[PDB]
Amino acid sequence: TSQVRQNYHQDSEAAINRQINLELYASYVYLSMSYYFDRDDVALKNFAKYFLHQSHEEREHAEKLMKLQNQRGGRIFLQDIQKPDCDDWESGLNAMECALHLEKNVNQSLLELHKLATDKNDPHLCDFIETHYLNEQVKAIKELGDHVTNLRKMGAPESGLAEYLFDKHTLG
Amino acid sequence: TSQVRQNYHQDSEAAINRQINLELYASYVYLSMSYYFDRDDVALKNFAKYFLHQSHEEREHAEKLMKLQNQRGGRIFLQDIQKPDCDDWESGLNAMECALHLEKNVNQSLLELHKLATDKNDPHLCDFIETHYLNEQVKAIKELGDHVTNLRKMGAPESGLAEYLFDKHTLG
Amino acid sequence: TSQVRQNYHQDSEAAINRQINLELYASYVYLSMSYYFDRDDVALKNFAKYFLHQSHEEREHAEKLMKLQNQRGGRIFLQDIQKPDCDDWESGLNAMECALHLEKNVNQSLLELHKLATDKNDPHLCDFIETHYLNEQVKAIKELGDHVTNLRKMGAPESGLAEYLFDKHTLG
Amino acid sequence: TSQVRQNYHQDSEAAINRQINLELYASYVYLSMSYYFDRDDVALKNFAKYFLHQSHEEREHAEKLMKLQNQRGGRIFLQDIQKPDCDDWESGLNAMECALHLEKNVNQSLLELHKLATDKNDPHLCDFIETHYLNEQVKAIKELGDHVTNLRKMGAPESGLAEYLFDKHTLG
Amino acid sequence: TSQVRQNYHQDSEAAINRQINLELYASYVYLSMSYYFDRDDVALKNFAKYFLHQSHEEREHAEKLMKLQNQRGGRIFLQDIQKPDCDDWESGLNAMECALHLEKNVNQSLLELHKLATDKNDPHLCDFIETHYLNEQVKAIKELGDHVTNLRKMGAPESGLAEYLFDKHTLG
Amino acid sequence: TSQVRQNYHQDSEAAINRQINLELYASYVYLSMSYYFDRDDVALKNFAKYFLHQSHEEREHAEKLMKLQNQRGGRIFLQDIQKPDCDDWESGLNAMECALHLEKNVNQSLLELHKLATDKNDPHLCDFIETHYLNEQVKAIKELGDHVTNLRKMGAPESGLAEYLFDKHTLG
Ligand SMILES: [Ca+2]
Ligand SMILES: [Ca+2]
Ligand SMILES: [Ca+2]
Ligand SMILES: [Ca+2]
Ligand SMILES: [Ca+2]
Ligand SMILES: [Ca+2]
Ligand SMILES: [Ca+2]
Ligand SMILES: [Ca+2]
Ligand SMILES: [Fe+3]
Ligand SMILES: [Fe+3]
Ligand SMILES: [Fe+3]
Ligand SMILES: [Fe+3]
Ligand SMILES: [Fe+3]
Ligand SMILES: [Fe+3]
Ligand SMILES: [Fe+3]
Ligand SMILES: [Fe+3]
Ligand SMILES: [Fe+3]
Ligand SMILES: [Fe+3]
Ligand SMILES: [Fe+3]
Ligand SMILES: [Fe+3]
Ligand SMILES: [Fe+3]
Ligand SMILES: [Fe+3]
Ligand SMILES: [Fe+3]
Ligand SMILES: [Fe+3]
Ligand SMILES: [Fe+3]
Ligand SMILES: [Fe+3]
Repeated sequence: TSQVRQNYHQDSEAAINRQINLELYASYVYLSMSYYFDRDDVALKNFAKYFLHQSHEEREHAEKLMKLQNQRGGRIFLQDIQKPDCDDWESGLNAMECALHLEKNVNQSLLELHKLATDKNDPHLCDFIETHYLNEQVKAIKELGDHVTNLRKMGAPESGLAEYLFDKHTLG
Repeated sequence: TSQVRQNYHQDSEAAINRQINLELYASYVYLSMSYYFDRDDVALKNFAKYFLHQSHEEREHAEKLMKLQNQRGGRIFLQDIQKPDCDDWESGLNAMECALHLEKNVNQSLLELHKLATDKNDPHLCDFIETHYLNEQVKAIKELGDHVTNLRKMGAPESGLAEYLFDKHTLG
Repeated sequence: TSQVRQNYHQDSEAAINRQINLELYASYVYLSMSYYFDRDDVALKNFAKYFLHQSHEEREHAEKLMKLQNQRGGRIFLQDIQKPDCDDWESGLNAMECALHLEKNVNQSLLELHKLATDKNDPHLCDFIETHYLNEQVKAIKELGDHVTNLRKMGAPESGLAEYLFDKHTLG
Repeated sequence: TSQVRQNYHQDSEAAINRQINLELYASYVYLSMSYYFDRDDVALKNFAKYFLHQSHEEREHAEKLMKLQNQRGGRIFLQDIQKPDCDDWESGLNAMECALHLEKNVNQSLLELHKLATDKNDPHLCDFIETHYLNEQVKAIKELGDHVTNLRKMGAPESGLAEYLFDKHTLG
Repeated sequence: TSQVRQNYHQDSEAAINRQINLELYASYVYLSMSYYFDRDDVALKNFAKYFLHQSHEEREHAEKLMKLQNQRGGRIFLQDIQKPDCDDWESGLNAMECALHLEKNVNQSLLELHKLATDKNDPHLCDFIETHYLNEQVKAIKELGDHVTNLRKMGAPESGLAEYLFDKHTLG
Repeated sequence: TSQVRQNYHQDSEAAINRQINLELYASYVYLSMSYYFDRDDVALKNFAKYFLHQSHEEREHAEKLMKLQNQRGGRIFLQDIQKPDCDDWESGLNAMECALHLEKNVNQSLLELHKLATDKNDPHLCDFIETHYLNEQVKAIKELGDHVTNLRKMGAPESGLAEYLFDKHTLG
């Protein structure tokens, strides 16, 4: 047992390790989406930048969980990072809809992590989740909802003009 | 024979002279396209700037081949610069499609030049082509593909609104 | 077939996709090594920074291959990123030795990629590999060899004083 | 007929198109002369710069005529650019003498263009020629005459010392 | 065998060691030429500076090959540096002609080195030669040809006025 | 006989020529030592810098003797530069000990040169040696003695920790 470990339940340590893999997976999903929009037959360069930025942020989220695991005296155990669900993401609106779905799934896992930390009376882990993850997830979900709404209202995905102008005026 | 000539095959010298004429021709094609978009009944001023810039670049490419010919001790032999295929380039999308076609033909000629230099064991000429021409061609072709894709998706060429907005937001 | 594809063999496209996964894996290995040295019972903070930097570089290498795949008109196909071989990397010297081994394996795969591009007469892909990958690999391998040599000569891994001072004076 | 066309005779439009080709040809002649002096067995680097600058200026003159053609509502029709008369220009003095001859021929064509515009009562085209072309031609011819005179008086072309010092002290 | 050595043939290692000695020899030749022009009965101070600069560059070329030898895990083996062919270099034109001859011999050895690296499928060594040596040699040979041409045309070596003015206006 | 020669004995001229070769040899020895410490299995980067700097200084010393030879109206006669005694210099302490030995041998030759100039009543050559060489040699020998002393006292060469820390704290 680690000389620094205090009030850190084995279930919490394992759930943090599962959260680490989920953030790496989400980073990988966003990376896949980014270079889809870099294709010569898709060619939405700000969609590609937007998702690449989201990819780097998710990987930063994963590294902060790895730091937290070591701060509390747990041990990081890494798993395979699963390849994303699709190779072809269809359209800008479809990608935005899949990102919304992904962020709500990450949010669900974070809420279950908070429930477990509360059940194990770990207020430091509760505050860690609240300070660095919960409002970031709410903000991301609201922003992705806004984007989906505007794209639908503009006439995406049938209107290629809509996705072109959204890429210019909202993501540029 | 020139006091500087070394490991420079007569076939290479002749192929460089053919490449010089092809770059001048491509410069001329882009010049023709540029002032088509300067017509009062076409009036896409950023299409005109885009192709004028491409015209000057191609002529710079030709001058660097002329410098290389003299660097290796060959002798420049110039030919007529053929007038371009069309006087009327139809639309922004059609011009972009003809430029893509032209750049792939220039790229094909450069690859045959690289094959010949490899067959004649001229590593200096091989590296010259690779450093200054091959990735520039790949970048140009990818960018022209992107442009063609966006214009088609926007509804060009029937939509004059699409070509107007592309001129503003991508080429401006 | 992509409007930009030219002189890009199907075998090359597939090998680039394999190289993309290998660089992501190496990024993951370095990430694992980094947070090993962040453990409270290891506590070599510059070893941790060194490997975290290597992790980010490898992921940049992967993204440049993804950009190249799209530049040539191939299609990125992603695979699972395998979890690294070890969870516990033993010591600073052992980690450096595993990194040396990993970089030589990445280098071997890059050389086989160059052989294939030469066999398919793809000079653009040959120069891409040479310009961005081959000398970077040689430099990394030489630097990791230097580090392994100094650590061994200092008396690592039995001397914890050696790894402490190496962390301060070479990696700090 | 173009919505902007006014007081622009069909003969003027055709003569402008002929002037456009003559300026492109003169640009090509100067380009050929420039890289002659870049040869390792000629090696007069300021002669080469002088003629390269003249080459770029002539091409700017051609582009301003293309702009004028569109400003008046005519239609540009391009022709082949004929390869220059010589491949080998003999000496610095001989090149200067051929440039003088070429500029006087361009000047003659411009004066016939002015006569035609006067005969067709096109004062805008008359002033265009006078403002941008006539005094530029007179200045170029006077400067080329000066150069020919100094080179002859110095003992060119038999004196290679004369052409060396002229390149240094007048063109450098 | 070195822990860093990979894909580095014994023949390549030996040829690099021969190239190292050839660059040191050329550095020595240029050093000898430099101080010839520093003699009170020769007294061409810019000829002396020009060749001293070339001497330092060649020694930098030798040191970069020594660095490359260690980067690839070969072992440097040094040989005597032979004294140059002449003690008395006759005239500025004669020295320039001997330098041209020397640079073409160095270039020949570099091309044979590139052939060997290609025959041993060492793309890293091929690119090393191309990036740092081949175009530098072509540039040096072209510049020395230019100098020889101007000196001959000026009337060197019988005209001591020509070598005086070349020293002032080209090398000063 | 040179128009500038005055009070310059033939024996002095010959001894200066021998001193020129000895300084070039010492420059070569230091160059060899430098890249020994650049080896991946030695890897003392400040030892390598220290000896490379000493290499450049010795070559500057040789060039100042060549300038002096011409200043006095003697004639430089160059000899082969002998390859250094060892290819493998064993350790940092062994290299420092060989450098000390080499500098004392160079110093001995300089003192014999001063004796000869005194015997030939050449006060200008006596002062040249004293101003530029004698105290530089004494300083170099004292500094190399200091280094040898510290390395021995630290436990070099058996202690690889000592050579590592000396490289960091004294030569870095
Ligand atoms: Ca799967
Ligand atoms: Ca025709
Ligand atoms: Ca596994
Ligand atoms: Ca290359
Ligand atoms: Ca003809
Ligand atoms: Ca007027
Ligand atoms: Ca000899
Ligand atoms: Ca010997
Ligand atoms: Fe997240
Ligand atoms: Fe899987
Ligand atoms: Fe998020
Ligand atoms: Fe081009
Ligand atoms: Fe024709
Ligand atoms: Fe191009
Ligand atoms: Fe990598
Ligand atoms: Fe697995
Ligand atoms: Fe690497
Ligand atoms: Fe003109
Ligand atoms: Fe013709
Ligand atoms: Fe003019
Ligand atoms: Fe060299
Ligand atoms: Fe000898
Ligand atoms: Fe050189
Ligand atoms: Fe010395
Ligand atoms: Fe010997
Ligand atoms: Fe010294």
